[PDB]
Amino acid sequence: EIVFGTTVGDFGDMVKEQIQAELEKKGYTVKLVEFTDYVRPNLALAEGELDINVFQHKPYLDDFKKEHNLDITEVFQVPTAPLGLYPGKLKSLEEVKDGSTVSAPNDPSNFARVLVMLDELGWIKLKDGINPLTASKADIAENLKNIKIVELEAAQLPRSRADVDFAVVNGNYAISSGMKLTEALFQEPSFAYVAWSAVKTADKDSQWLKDVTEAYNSDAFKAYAHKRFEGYKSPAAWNEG
Repeated sequence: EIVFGTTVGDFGDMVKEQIQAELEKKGYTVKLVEFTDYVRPNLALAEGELDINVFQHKPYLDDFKKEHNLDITEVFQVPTAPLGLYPGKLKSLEEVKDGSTVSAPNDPSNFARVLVMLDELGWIKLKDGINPLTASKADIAENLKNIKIVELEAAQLPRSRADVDFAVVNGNYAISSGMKLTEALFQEPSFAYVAWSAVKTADKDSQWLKDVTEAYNSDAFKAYAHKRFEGYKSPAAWNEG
């Protein structure tokens, strides 16, 4: 038996709908433990109550295992609900004007991700040599297109598209509000916040983990993810697949 821990939602659905049967074909059984918060999964992993968890991105994992002194590590990436720039009052990227408004989530990590995206688009230029994970308005070296960024609560972003020219919406709120991820005009190119699986470090070279990694990178899983999770950001190793 391989004991998976996930949050309730997409990451558990991957286990239940595709990964479980794939690993059954390889001699294993899969036991899914669902968690409703983000603190317990790594602790349960570290105490040996889980063999692997799939819920978090690497910035979160790094901070968590540092602060709790856990001997755990990321293993592989999984398809992840993406941060996207969606149409607002304007309907395409080249309609952007000097002074165009962009709504964005106001929590510091998501806001930093928005700034990095706008820098990739060429609408702003961030200072050089900064930590992209903590980018803030102070780090804008040149506002190329004089964009006005309207900071709102993440949950409010789906309703802002009448108020601003473009809206940056988190994948989770895009999904829960009925938006299609494929509607985004521009999806976050960075992989810095794609979700990873995690294990105890002592287990990182184990045979069962090689088989789990294979299952999460198999052709069957890829086709499943392309149908079930259209628009999600794929693991880098899939080559945009």
